[PDB]
Amino acid sequence: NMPMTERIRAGKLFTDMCEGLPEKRLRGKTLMYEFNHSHPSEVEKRESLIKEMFATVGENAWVEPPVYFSYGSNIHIGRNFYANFNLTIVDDYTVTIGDNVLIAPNVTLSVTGHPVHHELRKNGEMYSFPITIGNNVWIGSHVVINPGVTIGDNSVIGAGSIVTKDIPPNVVAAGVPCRVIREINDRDKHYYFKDYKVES
Amino acid sequence: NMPMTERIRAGKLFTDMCEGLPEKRLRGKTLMYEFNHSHPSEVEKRESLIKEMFATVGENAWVEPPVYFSYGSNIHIGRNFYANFNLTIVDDYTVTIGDNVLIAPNVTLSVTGHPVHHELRKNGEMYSFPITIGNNVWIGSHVVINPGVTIGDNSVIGAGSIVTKDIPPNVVAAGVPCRVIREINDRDKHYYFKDYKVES
Amino acid sequence: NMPMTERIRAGKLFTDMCEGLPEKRLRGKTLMYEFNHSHPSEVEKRESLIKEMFATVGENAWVEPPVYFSYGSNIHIGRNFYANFNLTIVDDYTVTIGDNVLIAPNVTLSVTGHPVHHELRKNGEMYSFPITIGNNVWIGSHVVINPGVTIGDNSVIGAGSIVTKDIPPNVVAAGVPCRVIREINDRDKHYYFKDYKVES
Ligand SMILES: CC(C)(COP(=O)(O)OP(=O)(O)OC[C@H]1O[C@@H](n2cnc3c(N)ncnc32)[C@H](O)[C@@H]1OP(=O)(O)O)[C@@H](O)C(=O)NCCC(=O)NCCS
Ligand SMILES: CC(C)(COP(=O)(O)OP(=O)(O)OC[C@H]1O[C@@H](n2cnc3c(N)ncnc32)[C@H](O)[C@@H]1OP(=O)(O)O)[C@@H](O)C(=O)NCCC(=O)NCCS
Ligand SMILES: CC(C)(COP(=O)(O)OP(=O)(O)OC[C@H]1O[C@@H](n2cnc3c(N)ncnc32)[C@H](O)[C@@H]1OP(=O)(O)O)[C@@H](O)C(=O)NCCC(=O)NCCS
Repeated sequence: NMPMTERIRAGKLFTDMCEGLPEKRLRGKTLMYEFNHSHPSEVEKRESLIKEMFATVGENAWVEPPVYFSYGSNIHIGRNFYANFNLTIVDDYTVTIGDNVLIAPNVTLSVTGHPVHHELRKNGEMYSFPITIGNNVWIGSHVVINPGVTIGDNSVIGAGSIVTKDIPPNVVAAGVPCRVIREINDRDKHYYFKDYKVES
Repeated sequence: NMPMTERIRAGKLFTDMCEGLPEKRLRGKTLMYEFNHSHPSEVEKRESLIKEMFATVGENAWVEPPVYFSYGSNIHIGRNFYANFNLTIVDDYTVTIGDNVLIAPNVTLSVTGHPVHHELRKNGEMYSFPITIGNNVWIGSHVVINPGVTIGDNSVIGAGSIVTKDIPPNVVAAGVPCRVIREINDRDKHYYFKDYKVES
Repeated sequence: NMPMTERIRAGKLFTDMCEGLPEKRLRGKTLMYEFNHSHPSEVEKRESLIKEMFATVGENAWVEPPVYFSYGSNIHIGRNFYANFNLTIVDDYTVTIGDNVLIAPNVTLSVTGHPVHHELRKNGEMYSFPITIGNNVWIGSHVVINPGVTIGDNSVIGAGSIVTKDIPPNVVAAGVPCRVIREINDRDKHYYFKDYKVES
């Protein structure tokens, strides 16, 4: 006897078929549908749905439909946020993105997991831990960010990464599981790609 | 002497632009279309389309649109099935899923593949080997399951896994390619995440 | 610096909010919307759009909706092209696909990337390097192909690989990051999958 809602915040196992959760979900997923199916020319429309879908959205935010979430109202986005096609966020709990964050296509964030033992999840039980994307972070394509992960500022996450651990700031991380490939140093102020110098 | 119908069943190479296959594909993608572009409030309709779309569906099935498949009628689902956003199932041949199966967002299932040799696929020839998912299986995000793969009951597939070989029951598997990581023991019956236990 | 469209062609850092780039994108995303939302029965309309969406498309092209791209007009496709669901192509610059190329579902092609050093991207500045996919290439599901990569003729990219470097022709590459597994020999002329021969 503890409201599901309060079990989420406590990191306890819960289910979401009650206490107004389903109604919340239908509100968000309703806005999601008119965004996702809006005509590319309906820019103002899209512009308001964004402010509308997420609990928090800074200025100069852009999201290439389609976009997917469970609620929408648990996603708090910062300034100048760009997200490319198919950004999926399972926001059963807090998801926070800093400023000037760039998100490539087909990225997946999820504060939710299921107990490994199929007996702790007989009724699709879940747990939720907040994700936190720092400022000036860049996430490559097909990246997956798992429950309770924090990505430090100005860091980069390579395409295909499966982030399962916290990622410090100022690094470059990649792999399955995602691991720190390396620190970003002055050479990166000159070389922006493979063998290409900033001064051509 | 053997139709393409019999070739698929036999595991032999084939092509699907005859024997009514194309027309079969159209019927399924038509219901698929209606399902994928349905309003979140069209609850009844969504439920009826599901029992329509797939060959078999057990009680309490839930698929979060959009869903993608080739025929849909080659897929058999057990009971209490929950698939999140963008489940993709290339079912040129039979796909069987058990009960209490949980599928995270952006998961691709595929019974189909193509000869490695470009000489064998001059006309895009393929082979199809059924996929079999046990009961109480949980599949992480961005996981891909290749042709003829069998996942043993109660097993867990970590996010981003690329499954090319059969997974035994009662295991936690992950990686690229997927490798059995450990056995699911009774220590999992208390712990569900890092160091979070369960009390009375 | 110098004009934005030039920086592109020169592999220099650029932003795309001028020189008519946004409008160019709107026509693209417009034809894209018309394609993605078409009905499975509207085959003739789907074919006109294919020819209209991309710069060049050889005969026999088939693209299963939905398909995603930035401009569309920066894509050149050969002949007997086949792409399954959710092909995403960030064609900020040229993307060339040869003949008899088969693409599995959920593949992402991006000629664009961002300077890893945040100071070099304050205004989400990016670079773009063409992508060249040879003839008779087969790309598996959930593959990601990064900027300026060349996939040789007759090669195969396993499901889930993250292709960061060029792939030689006649090989089988897979992995994160993608690495050459072996060369396509003549045994591949008999065995097409795990242990199945052609005549026996
Ligand atoms: C992360 C990235 C920018 C490269 O990091 P970088 O330091 O400048 O690149 P490097 O090639 O020097 O990386 C060094 C090593 O890491 C490997 N590596 C790079 N990216 C990797 C990735 N995503 N996953 C795994 N390994 C990766 C390289 O293959 C290389 O191998 P080696 O050490 O054996 O030689 C690039 O790999 C990438 O993924 N970009 C994302 C592109 C994208 O998704 N764009 C979308 C546009 S919005
Ligand atoms: C599979 C999963 C549950 C972890 O298994 P677990 O046994 O409880 O986790 P562990 O951290 O103890 O795993 C042990 C090792 O495997 C690695 N690992 C875990 N998941 C991995 C994955 N998906 N791919 C590759 N490696 C993985 C860990 O990084 C760790 O590395 P180490 O041995 O060097 O220390 C987790 O990785 C995962 O993928 N969860 C899915 C969440 C999700 O998709 N939720 C959405 C539901 S709607
Ligand atoms: C690439 C592919 C055809 C297999 O290559 P193949 O030579 O005939 O297969 P093999 O099993 O002999 O490959 C050898 C090794 O590479 C590994 N491997 C195969 N595919 C891999 C992949 N995609 N990523 C990483 N490793 C892979 C195998 O696990 C194996 O491991 P081992 O050397 O320890 O034994 C297959 O893995 C694949 O990815 N097919 C794509 C299927 C798909 O997406 N189809 C949809 C089409 S509509």
